[PDB]
Amino acid sequence: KDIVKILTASTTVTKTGPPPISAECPHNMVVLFGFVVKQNFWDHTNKLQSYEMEICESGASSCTSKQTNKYDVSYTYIECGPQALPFTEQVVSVSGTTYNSVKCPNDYSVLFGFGMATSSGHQSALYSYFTPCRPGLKSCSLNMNEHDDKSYIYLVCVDATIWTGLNALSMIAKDDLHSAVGELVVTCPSEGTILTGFYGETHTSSPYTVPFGKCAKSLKACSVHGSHNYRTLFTVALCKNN
Repeated sequence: KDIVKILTASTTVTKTGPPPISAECPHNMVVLFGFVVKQNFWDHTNKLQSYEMEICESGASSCTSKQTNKYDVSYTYIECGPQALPFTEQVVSVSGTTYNSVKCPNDYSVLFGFGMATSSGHQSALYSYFTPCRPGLKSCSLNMNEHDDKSYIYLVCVDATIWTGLNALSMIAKDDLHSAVGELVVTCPSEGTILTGFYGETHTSSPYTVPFGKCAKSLKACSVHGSHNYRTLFTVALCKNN
């Protein structure tokens, strides 16, 4: 079964906002995969206090977010297609030391995958950057710089003996740190076109005014648009090599 074929007729869905955010899915469509990112801001300095990251369950008409923990905004992304996928499992590993690395369960292979890094506390709150994981490999390494807090590697693992040609895919992730005082574009290698991805902005002070979205499919780049404690623009996507 060609995962390209079904990732083009799948339907990305993104949602940003404070509590409550559960991004939902179209008629009889189901969450193949996805993830949720929560930001938590001190009740006084209003600076950042922490990141959190969770998985959307397989076969659900909603990203069930799953809180009694305060959290002040959540960026949510789900790929939502017709059916749940067989032999496919999602993963988050988090770390604090230099390395952060993840193996795939039942010896699977990365289909989708990326690391985010942060540095919520020194005093440079959004050190938050982004890295790609390679389709095909069983791992995903990611060394973090120092005075980083935590690294969040999230990957969708497929059983590489039924999902074919993962070696034909590639993950792109560009980011750029905008100041606190003008655009961001990233394009596929090997003249590739997008399968699925997301584009957004994050802050270390957030007033609640919204900014987040999804990449367009069978196209060749992904684009954002800028809307101390400064804030970052990012783009993650996955490409097939044509």
